[PDB]
Amino acid sequence: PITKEEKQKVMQEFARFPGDTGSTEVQVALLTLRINRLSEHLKVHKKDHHSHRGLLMMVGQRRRLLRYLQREDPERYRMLIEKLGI
RNA sequence: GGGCGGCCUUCGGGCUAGACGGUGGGAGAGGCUUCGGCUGGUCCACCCGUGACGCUC
Ligand SMILES: [K+]
Ligand SMILES: [Mg+2]
Ligand SMILES: [Mg+2]
Ligand SMILES: [Mg+2]
Ligand SMILES: [Mg+2]
Ligand SMILES: [Mg+2]
Ligand SMILES: [Mg+2]
Ligand SMILES: [Mg+2]
Ligand SMILES: [Mg+2]
Ligand SMILES: [Mg+2]
Ligand code: NA
Ligand code: NA
Repeated sequence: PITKEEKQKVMQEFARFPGDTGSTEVQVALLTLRINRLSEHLKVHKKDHHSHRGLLMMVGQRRRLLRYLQREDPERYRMLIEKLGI
């Protein structure tokens, strides 16, 4: 579920400025937030499988944004890859 | 890795129409499950955010 007391909390942390909600960093962060939030899920329910499909999709998406931000803005890439760790 | 890709530009750099994110909706014979839930995807809107971040073996 996550909720604002989570999804907004992350954004308010990775935002590049007071209203940022879609800046690659924010996009990656909250992307890494539900990736875990579901890695954990899959454990309790090892028979789900179907949900793993997205685990894979989310993971790919996260790596494609990161690669993008690694070309256009190296500095910011190391920054972001921290507070989360790649 | 490969192949093919938006607009403008005096090539320095701009920009949003794509994609993604935020928010708010919808449809559903998804899946797992102490049956109490946990969860994947999917389609819309806006005229919010990033700014081609894409599509393809
Ligand atoms: K499915
Ligand atoms: Mg696809
Ligand atoms: Mg440029
Ligand atoms: Mg999506
Ligand atoms: Mg709803
Ligand atoms: Mg049900
Ligand atoms: Mg759900
Ligand atoms: Mg917009
Ligand atoms: Mg730029
Ligand atoms: Mg291009
Ligand atoms: Na223009
Ligand atoms: Na193409």
